[PDB]
Order: sequence, then structure tokens, then C-alpha cells
Amino acid sequence: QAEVLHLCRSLEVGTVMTLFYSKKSQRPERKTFQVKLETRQITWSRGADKIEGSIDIREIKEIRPGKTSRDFDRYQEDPAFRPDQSHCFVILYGMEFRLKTLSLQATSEDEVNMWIKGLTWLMEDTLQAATPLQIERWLRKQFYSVDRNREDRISAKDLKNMLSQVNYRVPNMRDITYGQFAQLYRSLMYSAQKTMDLPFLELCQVSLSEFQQFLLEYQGELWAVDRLQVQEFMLSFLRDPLREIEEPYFFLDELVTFLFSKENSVWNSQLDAVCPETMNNPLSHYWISSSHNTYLTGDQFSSESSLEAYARCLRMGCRCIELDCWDGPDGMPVIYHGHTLTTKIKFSDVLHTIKEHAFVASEYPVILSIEDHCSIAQQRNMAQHFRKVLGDTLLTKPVDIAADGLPSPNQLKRKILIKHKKLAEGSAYEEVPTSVMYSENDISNSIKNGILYLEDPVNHEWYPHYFVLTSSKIYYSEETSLHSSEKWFHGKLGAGRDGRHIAERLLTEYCIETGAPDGSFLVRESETFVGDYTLSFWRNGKVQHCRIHSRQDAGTPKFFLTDNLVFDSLYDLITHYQQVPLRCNEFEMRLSEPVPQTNAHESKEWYHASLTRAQAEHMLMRVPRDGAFLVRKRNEPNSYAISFRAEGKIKHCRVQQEGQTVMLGNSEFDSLVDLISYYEKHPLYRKMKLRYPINEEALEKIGSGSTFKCAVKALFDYKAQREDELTFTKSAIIQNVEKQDGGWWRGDYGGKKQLWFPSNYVEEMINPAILEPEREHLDENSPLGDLLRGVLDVPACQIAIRPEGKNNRLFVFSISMPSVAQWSLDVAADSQEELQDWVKKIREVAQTADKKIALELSELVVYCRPVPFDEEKIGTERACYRDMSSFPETKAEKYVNKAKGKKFLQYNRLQLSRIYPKGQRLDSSNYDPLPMWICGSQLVALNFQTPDKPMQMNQALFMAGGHCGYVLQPSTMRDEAFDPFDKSSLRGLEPCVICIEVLGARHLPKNGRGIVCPFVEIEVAGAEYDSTKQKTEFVVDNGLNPVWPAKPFHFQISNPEFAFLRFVVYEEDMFSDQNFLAQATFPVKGLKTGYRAVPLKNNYSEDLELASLLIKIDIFPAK
Ligand SMILES: O=P(O)(O)O[C@@H]1[C@H](O)[C@H](O)[C@@H](OP(=O)(O)O)[C@H](OP(=O)(O)O)[C@H]1O
Ligand SMILES: [Ca+2]
Ligand SMILES: [Ca+2]
Repeated sequence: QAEVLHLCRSLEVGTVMTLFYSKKSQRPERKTFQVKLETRQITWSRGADKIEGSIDIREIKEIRPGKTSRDFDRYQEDPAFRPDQSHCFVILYGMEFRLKTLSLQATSEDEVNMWIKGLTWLMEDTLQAATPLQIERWLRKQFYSVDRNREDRISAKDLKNMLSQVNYRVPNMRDITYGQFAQLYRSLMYSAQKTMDLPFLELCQVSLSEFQQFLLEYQGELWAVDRLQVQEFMLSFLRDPLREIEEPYFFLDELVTFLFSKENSVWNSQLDAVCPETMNNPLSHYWISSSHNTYLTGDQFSSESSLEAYARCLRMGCRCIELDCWDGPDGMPVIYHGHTLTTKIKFSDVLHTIKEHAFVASEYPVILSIEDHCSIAQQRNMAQHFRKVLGDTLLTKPVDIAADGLPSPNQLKRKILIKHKKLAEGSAYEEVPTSVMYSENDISNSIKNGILYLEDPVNHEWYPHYFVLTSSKIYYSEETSLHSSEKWFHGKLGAGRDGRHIAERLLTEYCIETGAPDGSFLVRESETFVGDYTLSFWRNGKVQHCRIHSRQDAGTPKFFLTDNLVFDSLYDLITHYQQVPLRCNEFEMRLSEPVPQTNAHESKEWYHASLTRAQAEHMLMRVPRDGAFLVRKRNEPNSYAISFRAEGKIKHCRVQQEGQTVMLGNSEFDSLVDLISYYEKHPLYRKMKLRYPINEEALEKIGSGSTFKCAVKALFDYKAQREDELTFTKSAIIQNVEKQDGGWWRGDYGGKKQLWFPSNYVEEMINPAILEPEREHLDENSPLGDLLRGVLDVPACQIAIRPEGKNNRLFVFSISMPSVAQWSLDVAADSQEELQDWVKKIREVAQTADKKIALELSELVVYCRPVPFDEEKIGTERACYRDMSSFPETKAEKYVNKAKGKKFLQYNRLQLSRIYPKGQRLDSSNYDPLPMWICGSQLVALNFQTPDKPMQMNQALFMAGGHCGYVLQPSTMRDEAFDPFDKSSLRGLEPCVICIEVLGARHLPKNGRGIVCPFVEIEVAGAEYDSTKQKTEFVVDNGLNPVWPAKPFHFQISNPEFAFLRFVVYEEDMFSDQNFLAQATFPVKGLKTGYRAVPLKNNYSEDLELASLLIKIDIFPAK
């Protein structure tokens, strides 16, 4: 305890260490680091002072000693950066699958040791800190993020902006210190929610006998019949040692804050411990947390394989992980997804990662699913490395030779098992006996896979697409992954008094609307003295003007106010008079705030001062890509619209300007220019960013880039003026046209070949390949899955290499189709060798019109022996509990339906089944695990890197047991009558009736710049007969503390042993779409009753800071 207070006190002082950026362009550099205790952040002051970096300690997942990091690996042979493991350590932090890393280089080995032990305690105390203290640190984090920390007092509009950044919009405007800021927060959170229906509930206070009456009458906490128990419960909440030495008391607002806190969670934390009693059934009786292609960080085709993903999965409590082993460059296999562009990591590194992390989250057994493409020698090296590195951790022999069933999880604690094909006794080949020429159309069975490039027909940039060639088709995806600068210089505003009036308007509106100081100013070009300038500044509610003289005399420039000092640049003049007063119109004034320009949009490619809705729509409908956009002024003042194309249709939204800001819905920006720049970087509508500014120039040049056998149409007659020129008549189609800049193209017409003609005497015929493909009847299950954009029928295509490339791409081929004149796609590869490979294989596809296993590795396979699935062995003496079978999603669906589900249940009570996603989910999306689980499948393998609903259900299921990774399947479903498609199979199992009312929410996260308009979807997920969804209405412009109207919900669950209660918070955005904000999913068996908090998670299932709902939940039958 004293050691902890000593430790924390030392790091708030600090330490200096070198930083290895997770960015390549950057070169390592040093800074000082410290732990602001009042907020629990790791801040790194750049140099002993200014604060330039920060990490929230609550996001730290691992503090790892050594140089084990990607950053470190980027400089491991550079001798300038070959540090020492003793001097290096790594913080892994974040709330997504791919954790962020802080890779640091210290000097002492007790320096690193204190930090590591400091953060370890800090991490644990921050995470379990009582909620009033977490709120208190959040309030400080918001505070130390504006002008406060300096003046120690923030403005009143700083508050408006900070509140909007935390999802709260005050109706209209209404300096403050932290104590007053925290007072305002607590008062706002309570006032905004005093309307919630709370029968139990002018800052009154609730006492001990009152809180005890609550816990008992409403919360069903029977322990609270002991008063001293509640006493501590209330003191475990407040955590103020003052006010403690008297009877505990809550204020009303502290009671409401309690109702929202993790201390009031709907989730019974008693189910967070392992129940060792439930860990004694055969392995086949457990749901086992399982990962598919564990090495991958992203999609299945081109993402990075990472050691870090193994560590993340095992630390999320995953127990069955997957290794895809291929022959490596040095006799040691590599791991990556075969036949793709995913990066390769080394088998040896993976094993050490697995060793280091397999039992941090759980003592329970780990299963390595080994997809093996290695030669016999590399299989031997694997077998040798498994045995050496894992030692007694590896399972090498059965637990019970006379058993008739798999061993229990308890019997396999701290064991790692190998799942791998096994030789028949005395054979050199697996007894493999399944004959299936139903070759799945996926990237495994394709002819060639790769990334190739396609010119965008609108901006003429090359973009990468995934290409897949099969034996008859090419599938391609959607695209993959001086003074004039100064704010105070406004240039020429007008040519006469119009410019003076514009300057007076700009300066006046700025000063009035912002309460700007005297001396606020702008500079413009002089309307009266050419080459000179005019300074305008605010003084006594009036605008003052003075001439700034300019002289190019004797070579160098000379700027000066009349009768005043001479300066070399306009910047120097202004910078000087912002520090000491000028004299102007007999007045003394120091320049202060620069007046910003407000109409920078007026010269942008996308801006149209005069344009109707109908004209904008006609313009954008000429553009065959989504993200075509323009901004138009509207007929009413201070009003604009964005017009943009999405899903082949045109949409519009109004942008209103209110003073020095602009608004789009509730999203506030500084200017139209800043607004558009924001939505070029972030999506505006669904996943659509603003990409192409549409004006006359852009429209003219659309689809103009073809090269292969191009035709053009003569617009006029042309008589050859030289012997190398073509002669032709109006409307003539000139063929095979070679296009070049400089005004002259080359083509065939009238018998003459490749003669020159004027470029602007023709229009280029349309290349239909530039148009969007019809995507409505496109194959849902191509090798590309949901990423598919287009299909080409190879026998109807022709291919030709362009030897000179095009558009700064050296390696280009052209696909055409003889029966569709002028249809052509130009396609670039990254290398001449890649180009040659694609061309030869495509052309070959067109001209068509029609495993040994090392004993040393085999010996390590004790259980989890893969055999072809034999439905007829189910229930007979021929079923071997050591044999297992794997099921690709689509095959598994054939067994988890009404017809075969009960027999799949029978199989799974004795033997393991592994389910994994279909090959076509190249995007690493996940299938629904519940229909697999409810038929007793144990190894339901999901892409852990993907933040979708299947992974949210996975982490929810394994919440029972605290993510130990094994959950005992309930006895009712290991009954032989249990049928997931027949609730009559359950017999008289008591059902469960849930009544819920969503009362309010706090600290909801944002989805962009606006303020969310949230609604809550409540779901029960189990068998089909139990599954249903309900939702609340959305509330307007509030994520910080919304409350919802009355809408009582009822759910009835016939099988509460396989049932999940799921809460999803959505926002209704301005386009009437519904966007995920947060979620919490629970097994129904762990639900408490009463007025309960619902602590909210992100889509990766990480705890959000403070975010929660308050519900009223009643469960029947009564406990
Ligand atoms: O890596 P991909 O492309 O997703 O390929 C499938 C997937 O990874 C499965 O997890 C794997 O299951 P099993 O090892 O459990 O069988 C299967 O192996 P298989 O070809 O040996 O059946 C692979 O085909
Ligand atoms: Ca695999
Ligand atoms: Ca990791």
C-alpha cells in the first residue's frame, strides 16, 4: 500500500525515453513521459514542458517488456537503431482489435521496471475505480483540453463546443473554473433526467435505511437485509474518506448517478468467475471460444498477418486458434493465407507468441488448428519446434486410454493440443476418403488472384481492385482501401467603394458577432492606389482605414504606413504592429485579432453561385461514380445545398450559415470550405465520401481515356492540309485512334491508315465499360462475396498488352470484347512479371472449352483427429470420441436445420465439430454462430478481427466464466429429446418473461461531428422460436443524457438456457439511416432485476467510458 503510493508519486515526476513511432516516414526521437494521476493518463511532454501526447490508462491492455513490437522490427538491422531489449518496452492500448502501441527506449533496467510495475497497478486501479471517481477523472480530462490549465478558466463558448463534443446541444447561448464546471455537469445530468419515471424518487438526500429499503423492495438484493453491508456498499461507491466518519448518505443526484453506474449493472458479476464444478464434462459438452485464420488483422486477401493477433485473441479468451502453415524460405514454415497477398509471419515467432500468451486469460486448454501445406521436412521442423518450445505444455499422449469420451477441461488445464491430419497406423498417407468435385468458387480454387489497377473515369486516377480469374470468369471487386496565405489578407475585395464597403461589412460582422477586441483587422488591395494596400481595424465600434504603401524601389520591396516605419514584407509590417501600436487617422492602436475570410468556397471547383436543384441533378447524373458532388447557393440568404450522387440517385441537404459558423443538420463547421474538407475525409452518407467536385471542366472530361481500337466521330468536314493528314466528312467514324496532347490525333478513315487530324474536330465515342455494371443479378457467392463489382466472361474477351503503358503506369494490358464495339478496360499491374502472368493465364482460360504427413508431426495428434464426416457412425459403436470433422459454413447449414439438427446434436455430444466461415467472405465478415451453438457445435470459429454481431455474441456467451473460453452446454440440450426447432421438445422447462422499459442513457458516443439522435433496439437471441426484436423511438439532438418516452416492452423466452438479451444503441441520422453507436449483450441467466444500469460497449465489445443505459427490468417467474 505504501509502496503503491510511493510508486505513483515517482512517475508523476517523469522519465525521458526514446520513442519509436508506429509510422515509417518518422524517425525515432526522445521526450519525457509522466502519469497525470488526477486523470490517469500517460502524457508525454515534448521537452520537459509542453504537452503533445497522451494515452488514457483505462485503454491499456498489456504492458510488455522488451523490443517485441512492429515499430522496433522496422529498425532491427539499421545499426543507428538496434536497441536493447532491457532498455525497451511496449505499451499496447486501445479499444479495437488492432491495439495501438507505444514502443519506448529507456536506459536503466529499473527505470523500465518501475514504469512496468507502476502502470500495472495504475491500470488495475483505474479499471476498478468506483464510478464517482471515474466520472471525476472524465470531467478533468474534458477540462484540461481547452484554454483551461493555463488561465485555469474556460470561456462560455468553449463550453458550448466542449458540450457538443460530448454529444450535448444547448438550445442557445446562456469564464468558469473547474469546480464550477463540475458543478454544471452534475446539475445538467440531473436536471435533464429528473423526468424519468422513478417511483422511489432542492438537493434532498437519501440515507442508509432508505437505500436499504430500495435494494430490497426494488432491486432484489437480499444481502442488504444486513445494514452494515449497505453501509459499506454506499461507502464503496462514494469513496470519499471525508463524509465517511458519519452515516453514509447519497444525494438524490448521486442516487440517479448510481442507477447508471457499473455498481448497479444488470449483469451479475458473480458469473465472472470460473465455476470449476462446471468443468468436469467431456470436452464435447462445451462451447469453446474459437478463431478463424487467427493470424489475420483484416480482410482475407491482402491484410497483414500479425503475431499481435494471436496475442489479442488468446487474451480475449479464445481457446482454439488457427495456423495456416506454408513452406518458408529457410526450412521453417511461414504463416499467411495461401494464394493471396496477406503478409507472411514465421512459424517460430507464432509459437513463442502462443507460448507467452496462451494462459494469461485462462488456465483452460488451447487447441491449435493446423492447416498444413508444408513439405515433409518442414513438417518435421514444426514437430521438433512444437516439442522443444512447448515442452510439457504440449499434449503428447491420451489422458485416459480406457475412456469412452473426451477428457474434461479440468483434466486439460494448461495443455496445448495439436489439431492436424493424422497418418493411419503404419501408413504414409492419411486415410482420406471423401470424393467431392463440388469445387467451391473461392480464392483457393481460382486460376490467379491479385491486385490490379483501374482508371477512375471521373478523376482519371488509378485505383486498386481485387481481381480473381477462374476457369471461365474474371471477378473484380469495388475499389480497395508570401502575404496571400495569411488569415488577415483578403486580396482584392472590389474595385471602388464596393471594396471599402465589403471590408467594412466583414470587419463589422466579425467584431459584433464575436465581441472582438479593438484592433481586430484585415488587409486588402487598395481600390484607389494601385499596388498599395489598405488596412482596416476596429476601434470604438467603428472601422478605421489606412493606406499601406508599397514601393519596388532600388530592387527590394518597402511597405509602410503613411509617415511611419518601413518594412521589407507585408507580413513584417503586420507582425510588428501586432506587438506595438501603429498611428492611423491620428489614433494609436496595436493590431489584435486577424479577421478571417468567409468565402474561400467561392473559387473552389465544387462551388456554384447560381444553380438550381434540377440543374445540379442533371449535372450529377452525367457522372457514373458515387461521390460526385457540388455545392450550390440557394435563393434565400445564408443558405446552401450539397448535391451528391449515391447509389445512382441524387441526394441534397441544406447547409445553413449562422454568423461565423455553418451548420449541416446539427453538425457545426467553421465554413463551407472546412465542411467540404471534412466530408472528403469522412463519410457523409453511409460509406460515401465526397470525392469528385463537379463543374463544367470535370463533366467534359468524363470517360475520355480509352486507348484500345478507339473510334471517334467527326463533328465537321476536314480537308487534309498536309500529306500526313486525314480527310473526312461530318459524322464519319474514324477508327483505331491514337490520342495525344498538342491538338492532333491519328486514325484510319477512307482507306488511309494512321493519318493525323485536329483533336477538336471530333468527339470520342463512348466506352460503355466506364458505366456502372448492373449489380442486381450479380452472383452473391463469387470468390469475392460482398466485395464483387463486376464479372467478365473470359471466352468473350480478348486481351492485349500495351507496350508503352499509359497515364504513368508502365505495365498495362487492355481487355476488350469483340462483340461489344468500343468496350475496353485498361488494367495496370505492379510489375512486368505480374503483367505477363495475368495476360498468359487470361488468354489460356479463353482458349479452354472443356498429401504425405511427417510421422513426427502426426504423432503429436492425440485428440482432434480430422476425419471425413460419417453421418452413419452417429450413435453407433463406430463413433470414435477422438475423431473430429470440420464444416465450412455452407456445409454446416445443411446440418443445423430442422431436418438434421437433432442428429448433429447427437454427434456433438460425443465428438467435436469445427465450423468456419465460407471461402467467399473475403471481407472477413462472420456468420451467425447461434444456429451452430444450439446444435451443440463446440468450435464455432469466427473472424475475431471483425467488430460485427457474431463476435459480439461470442464475447457475450463467454462472459459466463469471465472469458475462460469454455462454457458448459446446458443439460436440457444434452438431452436426447432436445430439438432446437421444436419447443415441444423442452417439456415443462420453466420459461422466462422479461418486461423492460428504457428510461434513459448517459455518455453515449458520437458518430462524427453532429449530435446523435439515439434509439435503443432490444433483442432476444436464441432459437428461432425465442428470437425477436423491439425498439424505442429516437430522441432529438442528445447523446449525453437523453430520456425516452414510455414504451413498455415484453419478451417471452421458452428456453432461457439458450437465450441472450441484447441492447443496441443506434443513432437516426439526417438521411433517416440507422448507425450503430454502442451495444451490450448478456446471457439471460445472468440478469438481475429492478432499476438497472446497462454498461455499454463498442462494436469490438470493449467497455466505453461511462456510457450506459438505465432500464427498469422485471423477470418472471419470481426468483
Ligand atoms: O484459410 P481458408 O481459406 O479460410 O480455408 C479454410 C478455413 O481456413 C478453415 O478453418 C480450415 O478448416 P480445417 O483445417 O479445420 O479443415 C480449412 O481447411 P481444409 O482445407 O483442410 O478443410 C480451410 O479450407
Ligand atoms: Ca486456414
Ligand atoms: Ca496484441
